[PDB]
Amino acid sequence: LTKEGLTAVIVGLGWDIRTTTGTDFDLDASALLLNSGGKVASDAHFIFFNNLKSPDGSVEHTGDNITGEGEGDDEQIKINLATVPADIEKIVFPVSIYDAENRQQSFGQVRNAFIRVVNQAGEAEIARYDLSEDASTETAMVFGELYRHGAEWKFRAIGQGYASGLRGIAQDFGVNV
Ligand SMILES: [Ca+2]
Ligand SMILES: [Ca+2]
Repeated sequence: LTKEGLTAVIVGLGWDIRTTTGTDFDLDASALLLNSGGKVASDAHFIFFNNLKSPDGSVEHTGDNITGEGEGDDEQIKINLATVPADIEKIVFPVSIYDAENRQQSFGQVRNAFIRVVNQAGEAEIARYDLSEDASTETAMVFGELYRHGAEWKFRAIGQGYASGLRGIAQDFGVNV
């Protein structure tokens, strides 16, 4: 009498604190909630360090970690798919290094950098990306997206790099930034 949908998910980003002297590694997890035209539903549907919750309340970022201090996921974005508004069709997950050009930083310099998505109904890992190893030369990437498939939600890994940083990503998806 049990049937069948992803309903609550957590995206987790972690990395290790820089051991050499120099500016810290400040990685950032973001989310963009898109409409059926692939555009952010409003500028406040870009969830990041300066906007930690969606207006609808379905997507919340737990807070900005600017060094990597702490084990496991250093930043998390919690998504309650049940309460995502109907107008939202996809939620895309960028990962970036803050101020990477000025700091001359890339994922390959950072130790044990990973991003993952966990199905909270049972803590099963859905997908992981090894940023240190597989996005070595990158400073910003789209990890993946949750998307509607009929009445349910699925995840799709994307793994696409962007040379123009988090701002460039935000621009492509129609954020006024
Ligand atoms: Ca951060
Ligand atoms: Ca850490």
